[PDB]
Amino acid sequence: AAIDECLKNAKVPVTARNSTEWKTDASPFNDRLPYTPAAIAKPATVEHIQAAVLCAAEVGVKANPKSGGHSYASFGLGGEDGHLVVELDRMYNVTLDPETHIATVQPGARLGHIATVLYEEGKRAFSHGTCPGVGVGGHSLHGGFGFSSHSHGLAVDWITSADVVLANGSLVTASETENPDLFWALRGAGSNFGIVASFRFKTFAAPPNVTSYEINLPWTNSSNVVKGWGALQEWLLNGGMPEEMNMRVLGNAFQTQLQGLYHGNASALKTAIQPLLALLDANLSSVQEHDWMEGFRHYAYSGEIDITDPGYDQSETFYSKSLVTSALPPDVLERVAEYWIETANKVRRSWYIIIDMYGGPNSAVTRVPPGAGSYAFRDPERHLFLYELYDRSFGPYPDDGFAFLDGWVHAFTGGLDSSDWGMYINYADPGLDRAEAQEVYYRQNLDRLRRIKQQLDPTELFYYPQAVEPAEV
Ligand SMILES: *Cc1cc2c(nc3c(=O)[nH]c(=O)nc-3n2C[C@H](O)[C@H](O)[C@H](O)COP(=O)(O)OP(=O)(O)OC[C@H]2O[C@@H](n3cnc4c(N)ncnc43)[C@H](O)[C@@H]2O)c(*)c1C
Ligand SMILES: *[C@@H]1O[C@H](CO)[C@@H](O[C@@H]2O[C@H](CO)[C@@H](O)[C@H](O)[C@H]2NC(C)=O)[C@H](O)[C@H]1NC(C)=O
Ligand SMILES: *[C@@H]1O[C@H](CO)[C@@H](O[C@@H]2O[C@H](CO)[C@@H](O)[C@H](O)[C@H]2NC(C)=O)[C@H](O)[C@H]1NC(C)=O
Ligand SMILES: *[C@@H]1O[C@H](CO)[C@@H](O)[C@H](O)[C@H]1NC(C)=O
Ligand SMILES: *[C@@H]1O[C@H](CO)[C@@H](O)[C@H](O)[C@H]1NC(C)=O
Ligand SMILES: *[C@@H]1O[C@H](CO)[C@@H](O)[C@H](O)[C@H]1NC(C)=O
Ligand SMILES: O[C@@H]1[C@@H](O)[C@@H](O)OC[C@H]1O
Ligand SMILES: O[C@@H]1[C@@H](O)[C@H](O)OC[C@H]1O
Ligand SMILES: O[C@@H]1[C@@H](O)[C@H](O)OC[C@H]1O
Ligand SMILES: O[C@@H]1[C@@H](O)[C@H](O)OC[C@H]1O
Repeated sequence: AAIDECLKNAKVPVTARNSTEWKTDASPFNDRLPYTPAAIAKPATVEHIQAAVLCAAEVGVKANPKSGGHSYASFGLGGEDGHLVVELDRMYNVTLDPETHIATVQPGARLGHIATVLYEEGKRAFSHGTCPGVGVGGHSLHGGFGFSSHSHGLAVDWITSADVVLANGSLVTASETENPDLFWALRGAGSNFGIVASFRFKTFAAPPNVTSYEINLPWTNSSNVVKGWGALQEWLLNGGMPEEMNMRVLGNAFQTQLQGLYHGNASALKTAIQPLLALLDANLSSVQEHDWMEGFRHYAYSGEIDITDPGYDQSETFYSKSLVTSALPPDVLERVAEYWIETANKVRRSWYIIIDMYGGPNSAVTRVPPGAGSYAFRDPERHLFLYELYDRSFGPYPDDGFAFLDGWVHAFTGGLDSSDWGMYINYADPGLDRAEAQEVYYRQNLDRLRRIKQQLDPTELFYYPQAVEPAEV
């Protein structure tokens, strides 16, 4: 087709439709949501990225970058058939400056590779998600929360600059002192404004020791959930969680527990966690001290950590939702708990809920000023919890299945004003229509995002079904 011929004349490497690598390059993380690209550009340099983008523009097809391919909605494939996919997985180099400790990171680098390089070379790190296979591209541009986030913020917070290919093939570098509107827009909604061709990340010195731990919670009836969660949110909201502690509730039908990573040794953790244990009347378990990389492997849930192989093909079949909420009124706790016990526990599929200890007075995430970036959820009291709701089938996902997580989210949102909840596009939920998605993902920052979108991508070359709409002018 015309896109193929354009790329060929432009000397852009591609994955041919009839090649073995098509299947690999085109394959979603979420097997529920395969899409067939118009074509797959396989850039080795920013020049190839520029050329691919221009080809899409000239030919008249949409284009999207695919970094790690982990979009829960397969938005790196375009979220529908027929886009040019700019597959970035051949560009995964990580360079660490020994002086400045600034890492130059190619946009197809996955988190496990980045973490390995930074640690092996200079015992450095930045704050990012768990999951070695996740691409830095989608992850860092929309937030990126992990077991260092209470201590050190989101992945997006470690970006110091980015080189970007715009919709018309122009190159720009975005930073606090250059293209500051774009730098703002990138840092929360970056899928909408161009293809980031290179990141620079600041780093922190990796702590010599981190301690993972668990606290099993007796959340087996509604009253226990309500009282437990009620205590937990009050503790968090009142500054109970120290900066070194990073923690979440993981719940499934068969067990509920807090899971933490404490940036310090086991004796320091025990002392730090005691007030919570007394409050919940609970016990610590599985206390394990680690070096930095072993801490990362602990929550990685993956054999391979330093992943760079283009054959990468981990996939699951699932539906997922997210939320960001304030503290929950007890009426909402009750509805959410009743849903958990009476509905979620009975669902005959592998589901889980994660409630991240996200905000509160000690969180690095919510110490970032409200004007710093387009990422919306920075208020230490209003943005207290981040949630992942995940509903996985082994075999085809049932078409009536969505009502399960949909109903659960309704139990929260029925009792919260729209100023007290949002959603998180790193757990992209294609159940939301375009209008709702923009609103819930970006909330108070949507209007400025729409203005920058009209300025940088007025033709919506980088369209996907939950992309920011250009402001009308
Ligand atoms: C599969 C998976 C996802 C996880 C895991 N753990 C996470 C965690 O511990 N914390 C989190 O906050 N998130 C976690 N996630 C979710 C991932 O954070 C999101 O799914 C990321 O958005 C995925 O990033 P990536 O793998 O790069 O996904 P893509 O599908 O390639 O892209 C998503 C989105 O971003 C755009 N995009 C990619 N690359 C670029 C560049 N270079 N420039 C602009 N825009 C880019 C894509 O077009 C698409 O829109 C654990 C697991 C197992
Ligand atoms: C990432 O880094 C490696 C080197 O660390 C680059 O490898 C070079 O590749 C070129 C051809 O592409 C060869 O001529 C050199 O011999 C390679 N050097 C080494 C030391 O192996 C690689 O090009 C870089 N990849 C990207 C995508 O930028
Ligand atoms: C490519 O797009 C960029 C961004 O939309 C254009 O650069 C802008 O040009 C306008 C009009 O001159 C200026 O007001 C903006 O300040 C520019 N923005 C930036 C970030 O530089 C650029 O003109 C476009 N190039 C072409 C050939 O159309
Ligand atoms: C602490 O970290 C060091 C490396 O920094 C590691 O070698 C050691 O085993 C760790 N200690 C424990 C108890 O895990
Ligand atoms: C819930 O379970 C606890 C035991 O964990 C029990 O004491 C309590 O009475 C139960 N509450 C209800 C309402 O069933
Ligand atoms: C644990 O860390 C503290 C610092 O918070 C330090 O004083 C103490 O020596 C450490 N304990 C061990 C066994 O390394
Ligand atoms: O509610 C129950 C759930 O919690 C789990 O134990 O599996 C059986 C279900 O009936
Ligand atoms: O463990 C992972 C969790 O950290 C992330 O939030 O969502 C995906 C899970 O696999
Ligand atoms: O460098 C910053 C760090 O000091 C803070 O803790 O988290 C946000 C980062 O941008
Ligand atoms: O029906 C919707 C489905 O098409 C989408 O993939 O996931 C959300 C569902 O509500």
